[PDB]
Amino acid sequence: YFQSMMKIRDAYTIVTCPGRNFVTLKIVTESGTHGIGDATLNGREMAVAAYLDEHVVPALIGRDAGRIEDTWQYLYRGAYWRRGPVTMTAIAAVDMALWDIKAKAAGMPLYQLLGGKSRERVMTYAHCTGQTIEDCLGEVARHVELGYRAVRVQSGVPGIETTYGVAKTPGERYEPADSSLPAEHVWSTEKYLNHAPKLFAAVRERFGDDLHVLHDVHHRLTPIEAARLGKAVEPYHLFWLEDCVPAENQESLRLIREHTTTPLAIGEVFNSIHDCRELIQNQWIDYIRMPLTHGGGITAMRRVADLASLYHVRTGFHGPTDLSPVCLGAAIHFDTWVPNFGIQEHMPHTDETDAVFPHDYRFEDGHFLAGESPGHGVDIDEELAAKYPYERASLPVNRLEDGTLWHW
Amino acid sequence: YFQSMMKIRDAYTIVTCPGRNFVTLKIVTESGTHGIGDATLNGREMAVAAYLDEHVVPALIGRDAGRIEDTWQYLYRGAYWRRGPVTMTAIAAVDMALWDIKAKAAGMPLYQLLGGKSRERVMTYAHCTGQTIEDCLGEVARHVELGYRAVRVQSGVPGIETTYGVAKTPGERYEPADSSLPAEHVWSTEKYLNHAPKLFAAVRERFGDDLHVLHDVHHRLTPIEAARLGKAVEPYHLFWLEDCVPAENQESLRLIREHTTTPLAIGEVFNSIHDCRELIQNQWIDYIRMPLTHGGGITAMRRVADLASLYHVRTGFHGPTDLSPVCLGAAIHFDTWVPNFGIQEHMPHTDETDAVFPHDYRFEDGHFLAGESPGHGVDIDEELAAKYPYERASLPVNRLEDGTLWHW
Amino acid sequence: YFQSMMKIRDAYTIVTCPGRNFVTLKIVTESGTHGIGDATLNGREMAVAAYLDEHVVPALIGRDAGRIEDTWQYLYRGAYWRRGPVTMTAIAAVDMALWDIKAKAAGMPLYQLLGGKSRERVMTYAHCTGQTIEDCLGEVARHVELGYRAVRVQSGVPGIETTYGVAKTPGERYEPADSSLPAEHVWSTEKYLNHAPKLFAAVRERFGDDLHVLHDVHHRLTPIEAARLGKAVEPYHLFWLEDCVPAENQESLRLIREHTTTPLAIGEVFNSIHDCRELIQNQWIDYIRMPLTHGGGITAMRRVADLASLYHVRTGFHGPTDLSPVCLGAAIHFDTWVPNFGIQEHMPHTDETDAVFPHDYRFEDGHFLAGESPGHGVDIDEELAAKYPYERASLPVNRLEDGTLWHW
Amino acid sequence: YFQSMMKIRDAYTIVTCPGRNFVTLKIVTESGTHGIGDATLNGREMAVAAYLDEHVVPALIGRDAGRIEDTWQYLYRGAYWRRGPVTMTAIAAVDMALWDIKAKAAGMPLYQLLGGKSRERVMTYAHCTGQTIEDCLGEVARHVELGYRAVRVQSGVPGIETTYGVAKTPGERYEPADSSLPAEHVWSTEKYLNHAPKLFAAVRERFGDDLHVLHDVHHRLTPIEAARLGKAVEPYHLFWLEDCVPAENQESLRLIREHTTTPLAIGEVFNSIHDCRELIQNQWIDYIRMPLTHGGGITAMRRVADLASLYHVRTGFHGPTDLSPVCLGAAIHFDTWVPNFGIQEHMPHTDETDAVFPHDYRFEDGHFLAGESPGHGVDIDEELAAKYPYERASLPVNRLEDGTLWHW
Ligand SMILES: [Cl-]
Ligand SMILES: [Cl-]
Ligand code: NA
Ligand code: NA
Ligand code: NA
Ligand code: NA
Repeated sequence: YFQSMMKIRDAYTIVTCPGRNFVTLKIVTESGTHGIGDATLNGREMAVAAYLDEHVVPALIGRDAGRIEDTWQYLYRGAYWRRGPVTMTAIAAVDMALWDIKAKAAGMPLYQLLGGKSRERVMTYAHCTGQTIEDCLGEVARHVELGYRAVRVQSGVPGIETTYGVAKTPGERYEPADSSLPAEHVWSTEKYLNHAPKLFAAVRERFGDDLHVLHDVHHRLTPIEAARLGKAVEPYHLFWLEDCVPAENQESLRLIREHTTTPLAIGEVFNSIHDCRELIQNQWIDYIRMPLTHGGGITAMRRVADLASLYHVRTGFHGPTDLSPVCLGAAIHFDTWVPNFGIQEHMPHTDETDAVFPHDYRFEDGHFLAGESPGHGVDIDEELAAKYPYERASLPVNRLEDGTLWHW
Repeated sequence: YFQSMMKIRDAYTIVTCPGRNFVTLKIVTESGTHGIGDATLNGREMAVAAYLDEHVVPALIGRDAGRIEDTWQYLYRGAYWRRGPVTMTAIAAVDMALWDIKAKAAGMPLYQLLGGKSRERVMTYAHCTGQTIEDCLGEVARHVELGYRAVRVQSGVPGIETTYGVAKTPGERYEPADSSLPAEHVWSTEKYLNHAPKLFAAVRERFGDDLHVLHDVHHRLTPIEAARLGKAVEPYHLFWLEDCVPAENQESLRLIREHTTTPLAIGEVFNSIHDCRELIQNQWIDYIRMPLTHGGGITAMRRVADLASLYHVRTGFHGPTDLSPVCLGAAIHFDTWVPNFGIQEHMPHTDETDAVFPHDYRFEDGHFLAGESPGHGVDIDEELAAKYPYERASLPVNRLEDGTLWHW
Repeated sequence: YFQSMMKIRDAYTIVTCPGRNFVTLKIVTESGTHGIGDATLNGREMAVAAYLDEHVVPALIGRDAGRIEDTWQYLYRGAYWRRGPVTMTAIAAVDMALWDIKAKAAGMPLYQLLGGKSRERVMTYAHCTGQTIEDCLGEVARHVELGYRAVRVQSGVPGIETTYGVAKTPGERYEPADSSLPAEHVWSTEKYLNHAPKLFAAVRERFGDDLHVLHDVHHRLTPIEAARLGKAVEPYHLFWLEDCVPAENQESLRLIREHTTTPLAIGEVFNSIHDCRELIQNQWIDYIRMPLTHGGGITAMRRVADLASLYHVRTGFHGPTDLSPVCLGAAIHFDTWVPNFGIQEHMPHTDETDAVFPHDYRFEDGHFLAGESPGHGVDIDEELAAKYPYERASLPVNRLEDGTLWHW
Repeated sequence: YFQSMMKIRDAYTIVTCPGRNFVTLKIVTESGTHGIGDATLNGREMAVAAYLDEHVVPALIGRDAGRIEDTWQYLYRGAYWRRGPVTMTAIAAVDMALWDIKAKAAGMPLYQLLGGKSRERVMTYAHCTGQTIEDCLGEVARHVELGYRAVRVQSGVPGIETTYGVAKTPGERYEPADSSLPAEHVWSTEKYLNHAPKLFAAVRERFGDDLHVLHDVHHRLTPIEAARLGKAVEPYHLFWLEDCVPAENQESLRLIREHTTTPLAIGEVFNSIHDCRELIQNQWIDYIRMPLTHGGGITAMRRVADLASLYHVRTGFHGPTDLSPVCLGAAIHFDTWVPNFGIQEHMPHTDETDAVFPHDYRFEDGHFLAGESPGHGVDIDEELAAKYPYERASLPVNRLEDGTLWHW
């Protein structure tokens, strides 16, 4: 009976823009029980939608939803063309939806299914950003009042019009995919390297040593430049220095690790354990940032987290607005169970987004609390979602001062 | 309500000898739901019984049985003294019992909880043993008739009174822990190395190429000797050559791997991922043999299997009579889910043992079929168990012809 | 004037099924000169179509088509999510179209633009397949008569219903994407390993030593199994043994290379130099198989070929029916220039496909001859393409005899 | 027709001394279209002239000038004796001339042929030199006024009569090949190591942090001495520290890289990718300095630049007066296309030299702008060249204070 009940009756995607674009996969079993999974890939959303709609969804009909592992392998190996952002996001969406269903069928919140809670709450960090160091400091003050124990700090660089994590116009909400076609930013590494240490010095001067302070380099340096920055910020004891260098070549982290004791984080642009196996095994990083939606879902990320744990590496899930509350809820469940949890990024969604994706995770005093509802605790209001049609938005590109297409 | 229901009400060990010694841990929740886990460590049984009774059991009372991960870490890290056969067997017993409870609470057979089935049945191998090559061949014929697709072959060595996997007296059941104090066997490596290839040649001559043929070297060689044996048996295409050399020093496998393409298996004497991380990552073995009871249970073995999968290594759980049907049932569930399954060893328990541990796993046509009952599908009949009091039995020791204490 | 003339006026995809699905990108400059690039990703075609239509195409309008390098980096880095089959196929399509335009603007066939011809013709291999070894031998005889100097041989395995490269029904054309949803094949490694050497032995017996003989293992083995096969086929001196093992973990090739001198080829499932940098630098392969359409186009594949050349590795472009004549024409141009050319796969397209994509490359006496028309020498007949609507077709999946989802 | 037109009609060298010696190769096709390439090897000029005149030129007559790759391999492999400064400079001259012809035939400036522009202008550095630190500072001030964003600084060492990059007599133009036979300089490493940091400290004090500051160690240190210097100048954040140690043994860079985060540049004395493959792959340098004339031309340097790009290494072409405007023009084209451009050295030629080699590259506000004329945009006025006969000039040698022949 349970098998017939777990047979997939229907599966389909939902595309909505309640503040920004989200793509969601819904899987409905013969029992009526459904699961949903995040399928949002910022700036390439419709590639994943088509991957799902045309190629994956039709193969899901009639399958046993209880066979999570088999389905993961069927889609991963069966695609023939393996790994990649579009590929692994589609697989993650299916996987997340199937774990949602399994937890509902078991009558348990997801964290219970994974092995139970390892912690009573989930520490987060907030994005503190400003045009000037002082503007950023004001935001740090604000978030400490909200109870955040950890903050990521980003401020504008003098001589540079636009830099990562800083809004074009003060007060306004930072949402990077801000244009139909990519905005074009200009970059100077040398000016940034001379300025960045001043920001952390100021944070420590005003806020002291107890605050966890994070910084995202956002792919812009070469290894020896990142080594230099790491050394320069050692006195400020950062929680992490993130995305120092593009790391398709994983050996790129070696020179940084050999030259600094500033902790390193990487991985939000990764989608496979094969993108980071060497980074982990060689102890070149301290935190792995690959999130559920882009990293092949729960099934794959359990394996990544477990590999990390052998080398003292901790989880630091990417948590921007462009991963939906479906991912965030599942992530908080995962974060609640995983032994080697590090931190959870929190970039709050719009009220409109929260309304479209009702959920039972809570934020209190700087931390997340996992929901107790069976499933990952998130759902989608299809009627409300239909009120916000897709609107194309691309991520910016970054060029050097001479026009060289660089890393954003 | 569910939390109060999952609080541990009672926990205790049961020691029974229905043909041979088994130690079992039972954990009972406030709800009345119980779980059991195998705690049998052959020839050192009472060390684990005491580890549990005096040190672990009292700390379990009042704990939330749903917190599998936290309990595993609490016992593993909290012991202060980490790893080891007594230590990890006690932890495995707790872990297996807690997964049993979790599956019962979820109303699912264990394999469903792990991620669902990856296969429709679980291939096994049988022990085919004989005094002479011909005696062994008779046993191979017999087991093929029973539907086994895979056989482990062991035969006596001329000039050697006693060798591994061969009974002292024909027909009689091989049960290695055959004496109160250790029996003393005599060994000659050179005679074995000259004889062993003749056994495999004979198996191939009589049975052809389709049969999977396994052999256990049982720790007796040095690396270059195992390399020689591996090369000599290449024409017979063994499924694996197992336990070639003692491997506390994991580098011991290197020379074998560099010199032969005969597949290698190791790990029944291991208890930690730290015993085999390097063997796996360096691709020095093809099959990892560490079983649930001795390898820290489901929680730990999922991590071992997942690490193995990155390097094409497959599972080959040790499955002797000295792991109870509790372990075997849990193993069959694990085997049913795990993507990188290789084979399951089958050394059938006595009828008396099967009666003491009722179970829902089935053997059909050379394969195991996972049970469908919630839990791992095994229980223990305490009243029947009480009829078979513990009887001390030790594993043999092996000496060279000059009296040197060697490896059994 | 030339700049205004090279400004992109229009860009769009064309989807057609003249025997099987192809997706093509067309870019039209203000001058009227257009270029086309292959964007076909077998079994996931619409993912690439959407990636292009919704995200890439709109950003191409108004760009200078002459800026090939800048565009490649703009799309590769600017996507933020880097590498992957959908991603790199879209980029390849743009790149191929821009090189087509550049060659037309220069009034030269593509090979001239790349550095001129290094050879007078391009050696190919044909697919020789059969149910039995004898059936395969008949096909070898047939293709030798056509002038092929090199043949890939595949035959059915006894005890196995379906194997790679062998049609379900004799005589009929092998086209793997044969079903709307994936067909399900069954596999036995052990039966294949025992049979495969017999095929090569028979080819050498009937055809002698001068013929180049290739074989595709098609991802089905573990490293030590591939090592065994490599050793077993050494006496038959294969041109290559292809795709021995799945290689997301590039270290997977190490054991094979250490144990056999049979030449190794890999890479048709790769899309990035980062998928194979280590395979090349460690000299673990002899031929790199990644083709233009899937490997990021001319711009990226020049870099891959050049890296290969430092380590004596040669090109062996994947050339199945599911890369369009657009790719094949561009490939023949590339093959004509590249110093370290190895061989070009030839799986002839249908007449209907050849009609839809008129081209000036020629096949004569077992070899390709590059076209002399400016561009890569291929075009698309949009009117004729419109007569063959898309029809969904997926690649098969492969399961072991126990049902384990394996590698097809 | 195009083939007959591209057949080489004539080829010859031109030797001229309009301020210093240059050797140029001219290749004339049947169409009348010609190309030129730089063949200048400072202090050994006539070795290359003879290599070309007697051995290469006669083999060029009748060849198809369009076959750039084939010609490169024909000369590189066909020489039998491979690599080396005389050898690779001759090959570069041919290669540069053939790319000039190809671009003219395509009706495009060279950068368009290479893949189009990656940047709008090419950043340079100037040589700022002085007897004293103050003299050097005056030159820095002067060049900043001219718009240079980057300066190389060299000053005399107290207790040392002569050092690299400093003229014997103030104001006068530095042209190292200053004598018929080698001048003999005296060197003290210890005095230099104690003085050099004072120069950079002074530059930072007077000019601040925005200026890019470079320094050429010019081969004089051992690895641990260079490590010491690198560490000592970290506070001054140099753009690069160049040629720290002689690097025929590429491992020489290891100790420097392990001990300092000052960026490293090397390669002006190299002529082959085989001189620097390991330096690049091990990430021991940040900038590769090998230029077109000495590094086998465009064909070879594209491959070097591409290898560098995999490891974040950028181009920093050697650009002294002893590479002719032919090389500089080709270099600016290359610099305009190459993604991983770092900087272009600018040591301005004499007016007489500029007159002999008319060109369309421009210098504006510290940067080069590529020409737009088909070809590399440089030509040679043979009539004017004939007015300046060759005059032998050798590079200096450097001895330690005890007379030991050292590295200049
Ligand atoms: Cl112990
Ligand atoms: Cl992808
Ligand atoms: Na980041
Ligand atoms: Na064993
Ligand atoms: Na293949
Ligand atoms: Na230098």
